[PDB]
Amino acid sequence: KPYYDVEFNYRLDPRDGGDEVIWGGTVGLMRRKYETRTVRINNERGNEHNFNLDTHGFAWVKHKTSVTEFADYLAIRQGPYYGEVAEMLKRVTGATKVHVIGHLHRSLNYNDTTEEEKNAPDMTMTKGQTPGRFVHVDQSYQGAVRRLYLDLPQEEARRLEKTRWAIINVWRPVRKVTNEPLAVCDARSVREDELFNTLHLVPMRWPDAAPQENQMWAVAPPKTPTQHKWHYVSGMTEDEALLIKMFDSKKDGTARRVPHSSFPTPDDFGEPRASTETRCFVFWEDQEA
Ligand SMILES: [Cu+2]
Repeated sequence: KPYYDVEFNYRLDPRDGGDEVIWGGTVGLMRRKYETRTVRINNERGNEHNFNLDTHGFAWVKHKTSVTEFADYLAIRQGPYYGEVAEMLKRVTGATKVHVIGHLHRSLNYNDTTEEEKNAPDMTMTKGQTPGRFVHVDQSYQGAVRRLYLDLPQEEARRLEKTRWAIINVWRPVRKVTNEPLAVCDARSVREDELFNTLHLVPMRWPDAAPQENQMWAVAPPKTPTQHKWHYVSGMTEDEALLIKMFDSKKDGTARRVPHSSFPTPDDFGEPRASTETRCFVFWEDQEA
């Protein structure tokens, strides 16, 4: 199939009853009201090579992992996965340094979890993670700088900030994707004025810790199905990776931030999609910030 036309969840402005906060990981977020717009998502299977991190802000690569068990967070963190991703991402970006910080495992079906969690209070967390079915970038420009100075030692962050740096997510499915694929939006098809600084809060270890804080970009709805240039690749497997630029310090033409969203298709079948996304800092220490 060459494309789908599907409903996407975009920003509801507070003056029309929109919330200020994304309560990431919670049952409530699945009941959040949005500005829904139908958008066209173009299938790029057979045409991956025409997308790259500099122009569009994303790239599909051939890359195998020796890891098949993503359920144990600590086991992922202590194994070879992070080093695998770092070596690959260093080679694709021509970077001088790559720091792999963390990952998120996704394995819950959105529809099934909606049905399962009907009696769950809003701020209760799901038993694992749903697909990210809303249009966002993981870090704002401010969010990107917060993440640098919290995930790196302060002295390194001060130094590396002086040279070009980016945040890139590496998205890999556990097995062939036959439901709820991930869509990525051409960085150039969204304008600065459509981007809105939005608190993302995750109530981990409530009540012993304050929710984990991030500053993401929410996105204003388009006026047309094709104004935002949406893209996915069908049947993506564990032998493939999607690199998504959340942030780049470069202020020339270079793609700086990619709105992404999961979406259901009418052809969805099989076991719930599962994926991991690993958040990486990329450094070119031989380049102006
Ligand atoms: Cu995301």
